[PDB]
Amino acid sequence: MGRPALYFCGSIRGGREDRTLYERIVSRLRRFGTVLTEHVAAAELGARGEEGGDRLIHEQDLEWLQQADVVVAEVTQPSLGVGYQLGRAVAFNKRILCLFRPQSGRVLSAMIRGAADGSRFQVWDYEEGEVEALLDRYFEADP
Amino acid sequence: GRPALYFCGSIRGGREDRTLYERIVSRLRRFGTVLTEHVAAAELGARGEEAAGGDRLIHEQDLEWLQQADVVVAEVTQPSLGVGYQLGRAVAFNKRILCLFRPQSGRVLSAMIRGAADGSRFQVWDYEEGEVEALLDRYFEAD
Ligand SMILES: O=c1[nH]c(=O)n([C@H]2C[C@H](O)[C@@H](COP(=O)(O)O)O2)cc1CO
Ligand SMILES: O=c1[nH]c(=O)n([C@H]2C[C@H](O)[C@@H](COP(=O)(O)O)O2)cc1CO
Repeated sequence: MGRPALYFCGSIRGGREDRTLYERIVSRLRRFGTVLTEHVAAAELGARGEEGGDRLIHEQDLEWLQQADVVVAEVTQPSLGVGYQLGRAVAFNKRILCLFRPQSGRVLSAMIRGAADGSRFQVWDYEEGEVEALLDRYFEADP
Repeated sequence: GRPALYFCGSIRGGREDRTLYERIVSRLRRFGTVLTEHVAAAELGARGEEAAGGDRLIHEQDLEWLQQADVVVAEVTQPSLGVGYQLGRAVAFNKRILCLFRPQSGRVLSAMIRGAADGSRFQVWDYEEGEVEALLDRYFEAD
């Protein structure tokens, strides 16, 4: 193995607008580790949980979060679950990268933007076309 | 002294439910001090144009209040990264937590919030707008 465990977060029931970007992010993360949460980018997944109970979703996810070496979150779409994941991840002292798209026209949550602290919690603005180059930079410097 | 109460509600995730946040915060004052009462301000927008100095100040002040809180109450109908983040940090602090969700919104509540419920220290209650005060009364007779 020897692969870093990568834990990806992205809105599901908060909205699936950014699913194609999640796919691109997951695809590139695979270059630098094993993505525990590839399901978040699945095209079939809907925003009404139509594809086990939520308790199982929560418990399995928290198990993966505690395995993770790095947490990567696309935080452009407001999502309770993505925020919740990042909260638990901070409490676990996980290394965290958050990716936000200003082109969305939104202003990113101050609880995420304001959580940026040192190298362990970073928040990067990006345009859709540079997502792979930014993930390379991030993981080439801090694998 | 008086219980310290920590209310969570979407700001930059959208202010659609602001009137309900005002009703929740107002009723919560019957049971203690609402540390995060600013979340209910009617004039508050979703773009952070009201505060200067950066989001780091908001994150740090909030976490200070969260650590002071005796009870956490979150209205989780509007998807919000910040509300989710607050609940994640609060779960890590093992805070007593009540979330209130409105199924009449047409949304399906995040599995990370719904699935975080253990029926005791983390409770998630469905409600309709008219009864929010009655439910807060029902929760704080015991809390
Ligand atoms: O079915 C699910 N499976 C799942 O793993 N999640 C996790 C992974 C995502 O990063 C995050 C999305 O939360 P939300 O659905 O509130 O937008 O929660 C969320 C859901 C539905 O909330
Ligand atoms: O200016 C702010 N002040 C503030 O206290 N918050 C906290 C309290 C709210 O319960 C929660 C709302 O998060 P959000 O803005 O991402 O929807 O975060 C959030 C913001 C803006 O994100």
